[PDB]
Amino acid sequence: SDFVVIKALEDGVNVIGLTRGADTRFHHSEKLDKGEVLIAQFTEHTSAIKVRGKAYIQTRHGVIES
Amino acid sequence: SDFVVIKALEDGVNVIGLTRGADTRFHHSEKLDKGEVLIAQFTEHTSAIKVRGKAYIQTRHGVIESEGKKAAA
Amino acid sequence: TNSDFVVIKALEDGVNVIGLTRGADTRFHHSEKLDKGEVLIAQFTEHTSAIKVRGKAYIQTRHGVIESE
Amino acid sequence: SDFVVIKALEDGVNVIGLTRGADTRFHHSEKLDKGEVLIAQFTEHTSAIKVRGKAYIQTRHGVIES
Amino acid sequence: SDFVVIKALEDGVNVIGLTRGADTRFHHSEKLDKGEVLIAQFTEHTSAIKVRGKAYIQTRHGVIESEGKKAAA
Amino acid sequence: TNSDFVVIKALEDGVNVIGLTRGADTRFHHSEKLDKGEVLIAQFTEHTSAIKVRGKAYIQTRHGVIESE
Amino acid sequence: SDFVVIKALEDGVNVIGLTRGADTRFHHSEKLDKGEVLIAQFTEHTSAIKVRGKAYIQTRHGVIES
Amino acid sequence: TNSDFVVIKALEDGVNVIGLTRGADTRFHHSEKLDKGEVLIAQFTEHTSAIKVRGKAYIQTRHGVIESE
Amino acid sequence: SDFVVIKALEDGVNVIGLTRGADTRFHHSEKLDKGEVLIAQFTEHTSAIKVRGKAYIQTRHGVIESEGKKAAA
Amino acid sequence: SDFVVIKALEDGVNVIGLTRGADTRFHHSEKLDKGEVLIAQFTEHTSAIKVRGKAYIQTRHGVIESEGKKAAA
Amino acid sequence: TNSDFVVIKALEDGVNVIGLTRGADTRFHHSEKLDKGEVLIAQFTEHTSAIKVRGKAYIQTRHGVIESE
Amino acid sequence: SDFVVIKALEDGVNVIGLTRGADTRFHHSEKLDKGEVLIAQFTEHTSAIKVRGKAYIQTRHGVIES
Ligand SMILES: N[C@@H](Cc1c[nH]c2ccccc12)C(=O)O
Ligand SMILES: N[C@@H](Cc1c[nH]c2ccccc12)C(=O)O
Ligand SMILES: N[C@@H](Cc1c[nH]c2ccccc12)C(=O)O
Ligand SMILES: N[C@@H](Cc1c[nH]c2ccccc12)C(=O)O
Ligand SMILES: N[C@@H](Cc1c[nH]c2ccccc12)C(=O)O
Ligand SMILES: N[C@@H](Cc1c[nH]c2ccccc12)C(=O)O
Ligand SMILES: N[C@@H](Cc1c[nH]c2ccccc12)C(=O)O
Ligand SMILES: N[C@@H](Cc1c[nH]c2ccccc12)C(=O)O
Ligand SMILES: N[C@@H](Cc1c[nH]c2ccccc12)C(=O)O
Ligand SMILES: N[C@@H](Cc1c[nH]c2ccccc12)C(=O)O
Ligand SMILES: N[C@@H](Cc1c[nH]c2ccccc12)C(=O)O
Ligand SMILES: N[C@@H](Cc1c[nH]c2ccccc12)C(=O)O
Repeated sequence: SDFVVIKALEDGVNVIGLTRGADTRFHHSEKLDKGEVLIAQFTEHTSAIKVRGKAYIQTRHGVIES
Repeated sequence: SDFVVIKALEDGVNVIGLTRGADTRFHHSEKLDKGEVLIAQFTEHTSAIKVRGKAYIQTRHGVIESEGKKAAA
Repeated sequence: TNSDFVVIKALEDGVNVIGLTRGADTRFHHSEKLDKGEVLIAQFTEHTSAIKVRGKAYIQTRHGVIESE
Repeated sequence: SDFVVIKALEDGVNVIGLTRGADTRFHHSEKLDKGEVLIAQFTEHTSAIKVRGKAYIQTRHGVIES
Repeated sequence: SDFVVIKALEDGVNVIGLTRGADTRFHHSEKLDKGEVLIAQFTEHTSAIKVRGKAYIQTRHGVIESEGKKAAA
Repeated sequence: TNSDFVVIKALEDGVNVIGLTRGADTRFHHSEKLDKGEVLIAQFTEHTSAIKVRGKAYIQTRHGVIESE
Repeated sequence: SDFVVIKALEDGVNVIGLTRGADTRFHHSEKLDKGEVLIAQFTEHTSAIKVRGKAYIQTRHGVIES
Repeated sequence: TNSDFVVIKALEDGVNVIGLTRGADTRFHHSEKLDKGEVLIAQFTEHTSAIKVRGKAYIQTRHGVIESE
Repeated sequence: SDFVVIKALEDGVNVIGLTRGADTRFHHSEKLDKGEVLIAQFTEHTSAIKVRGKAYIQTRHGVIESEGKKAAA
Repeated sequence: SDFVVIKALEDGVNVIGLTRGADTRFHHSEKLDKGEVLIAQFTEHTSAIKVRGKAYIQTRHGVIESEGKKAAA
Repeated sequence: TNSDFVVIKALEDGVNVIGLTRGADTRFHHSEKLDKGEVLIAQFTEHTSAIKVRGKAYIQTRHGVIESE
Repeated sequence: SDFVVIKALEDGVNVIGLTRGADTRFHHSEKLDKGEVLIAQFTEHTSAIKVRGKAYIQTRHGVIES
């Protein structure tokens, strides 16, 4: 399955998983402090991922930094 | 399964999921504040995605950037 | 590549993106209005086998771009 | 499935679906006025598409404009 | 499933579908007037397609243009 | 790539495109006549496992071109 | 399935199908006269093809001419 | 491409590579400590659907490199 | 299913099919005279092919030409 | 099924297989002396591999060389 | 790519190409002798999971060439 | 399945197959003398291969020589 790479560029970045299915709510928020990296898949439970805070992000479509 | 990457370039960008099926309504609107990013898949429940507000958008087909670049890729 | 979609960015107000029914019959089942700079990323689906766009729009598909509309 | 992109370059372009199966007749004609775009799949019901009028057409094989 | 793109460059171009099976007959002839386009698939019923008349033709294998370009691609 | 086909353009009158039967036996089952500039796009099929072309023709297959015949 | 393209460069070229299975014998010989083309698949009945006479041959591996 | 993995090389002592549980709940199930120059090649699996790395590390995934950490 | 192309560059080139299974024997030797070509598949019965005699050989892995070119491809 | 190539550049390089499942322990450590090579797959039993010691490592994602090159590929 | 094979051209007399048995046990099951310029195109199979070549040979596999032996 | 190519660059190179499954032990060691080549698959019984001695090795990931 597809995955996303997120590197926090400041303290307190949040990577938030939104629930798969008819209903949509946040099911988990992972905090990242400056420099820390999360590599996260889309899954049975997660069909959208929201990133809050300054981050460098890689997906299959390329890079987004800031 | 395809996904879209959306970066908000203003506050209050709305990423709107429309229902898969005979009927089309929005089932969810996810708000993004400036600089926030949403990576959203098409799914059993969402077969079209509408973005309202200045956004930088990447899909498999390329990049669309409000008031900026539009490039096939 | 087991599902495809179209990207539509409105270049003026009042753009419409219209889904045509899959099957023996062909009728408009939904028209989605876009104002200037709004983006619709829409799949072909069990219910939609053709998409019509009216108004000035920038469109991306697997086949490339059609712009300045 | 394969799809075709058609942009009308004048008013009154017609995109016509021809029926799949042993019999061949037109089952639908979609009118396009100048500048309007139809993105149409091949389907269970449509195995050939005919375009009448001045159009810019994209398929997997490339572009045909005029 | 393969398809062919045919553009008529004169009136009365005939795109002829021949029957899939032990026997070969034409089951349909679709007439194109000049500048009209037919995008036709091979199918359960059509296993060969004959084009009579000046036409610009694209397939997976390339382009054939009456009195013009023939290019592999 | 789950089915293949051959493109044959006649460069003179009286070109023949001939299908040979699939199976233990091999016989001509159909000859299709092409006049100058006529095009045949023909698949390999349940019934046709070899194709013979006689006369001057431009031919395209997955393997490339054979022309000036 | 794979196929071979053979163009006869002189009269009397023979394209010969050899039988698939434990036994190997010629099951068919197609004669080609100068300029004629045979496009032949590997099949249930044919697992090797022999070309006799001057020919220009294309396969997935490239061209052999002479 | 029916399974993916991440390569993590520690650029300092005390790097941690942390697996997050697959499923409705998300919790750290294992933290693997790496000292300077140690390498972990770790798959996504039935039990691990997200990986967190803390500390200075060079990382390779299918999407490319993230370094100087 | 892979195949090999063999062109004989002398008379009496032997293309030898060896048996698929626990045991290895030649089950067939096809003789090629100079300039003849054999396009032979691996099959349920043939899991190795030996060529004896000057030959130009193409496979998926490249070209081997007796007293000439050897090239990966 | 992915595999990793590990070349030891000192004695006593340890290639450590960690267990596939809810629990993570090392089930095996294969020692390599300088210049020895291990080509190891991920498997039903091994879902992560740890390398301790100076090593030249190749995977699908590229090359990592202790005190040397790191290159995506 | 659902089956692979190796190409071996002997560059001297007495080259041997040796098949090693697939399964729990590993033993030579066949040695095929090649004289100078003879070519063997040999698959991996239900019975052969490793191939040993002794003597001077030019070899092609999916991974490239190994020559001047 | 994947395979490895090993060419011995000195006498007495050993190519060692390690067992697939929960247990890991050497199940076979093939000796190669200078210049000899082993082309070895990963299999039901072999999920890791160890090479001892000076060798030129090719895999899908490239070459390692020395
Ligand atoms: N338990 C979550 C873990 C996860 C994967 N990707 C995520 C993205 C954001 C938050 C959590 C996750 C799941 O399997 O779905
Ligand atoms: N619960 C929604 C989450 C979602 C995915 N993509 C979206 C796009 C827009 C809005 C919501 C979503 C679903 O699985 O479909
Ligand atoms: N309910 C519609 C939503 C949709 C998808 N693609 C569209 C294109 C145009 C209009 C509506 C749509 C469907 O699933 O088919
Ligand atoms: N109801 C038609 C819609 C359609 C798809 N492609 C077309 C091309 C032309 C006309 C109509 C169509 C169908 O599903 O087949
Ligand atoms: N009813 C025909 C339509 C068709 C498809 N391709 C064609 C080419 C030529 C003529 C007719 C056709 C069929 O499904 O086969
Ligand atoms: N009825 C023939 C039509 C055909 C396809 N390809 C051909 C090539 C040559 C002659 C006839 C054909 C068939 O289905 O097999
Ligand atoms: N009846 C033969 C036709 C054929 C295909 N390829 C050939 C090559 C040579 C001779 C005959 C053939 C078969 O289906 O196998
Ligand atoms: N009857 C043999 C024909 C054959 C195919 N490839 C070969 C190579 C060499 C000799 C014979 C063959 C078989 O099907 O296996
Ligand atoms: N009977 C052997 C033939 C063979 C194929 N590849 C080989 C390599 C070496 C020696 C023999 C072979 C087999 O099917 O396995
Ligand atoms: N037992 C864990 C091992 C593992 C794989 N990838 C990981 C990443 C981080 C931590 C542990 C792991 C699992 O199979 O899931
Ligand atoms: N009998 C062993 C043969 C083998 C394949 N690859 C190897 C690598 C090393 C040692 C032996 C082997 C097996 O099938 O697994
Ligand atoms: N018996 C182990 C062998 C193994 C494969 N890859 C490894 C990596 C490290 C240590 C051991 C291994 C297994 O099949 O999983």
